[PDB]
Amino acid sequence: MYQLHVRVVEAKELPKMDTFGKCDAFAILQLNSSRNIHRTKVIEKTYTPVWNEEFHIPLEDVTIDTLTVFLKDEDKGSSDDPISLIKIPINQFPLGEVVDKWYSLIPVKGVKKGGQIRLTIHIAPL
Repeated sequence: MYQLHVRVVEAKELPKMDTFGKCDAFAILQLNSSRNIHRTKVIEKTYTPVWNEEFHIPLEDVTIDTLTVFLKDEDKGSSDDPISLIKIPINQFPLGEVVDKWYSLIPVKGVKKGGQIRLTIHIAPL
């Protein structure tokens, strides 16, 4: 069994999600379609949030598992609007190696750009 170490470092080139603001972005990490998800804090009113938050996620299968990274906007009412997401195959990470990379997110319908998110990932024995 293995564990996924994911640092949600920062994002840039986010879309404007507020008429008079910028973006109030947070990230959500989901492995496969697991009920267990992980979430960053919101960074208010910025296009270049830095969270620098590390997460540990138990893995089921280092070859077929997927990490979905969602970017969402903290809106002012009862709900948060989706921004974008990317689905990252875990098989692209060689065991033990640290990979620090930017990822282009795919925007949802009606959002003009998805942004880029920087993640540092390594697979480690439990």
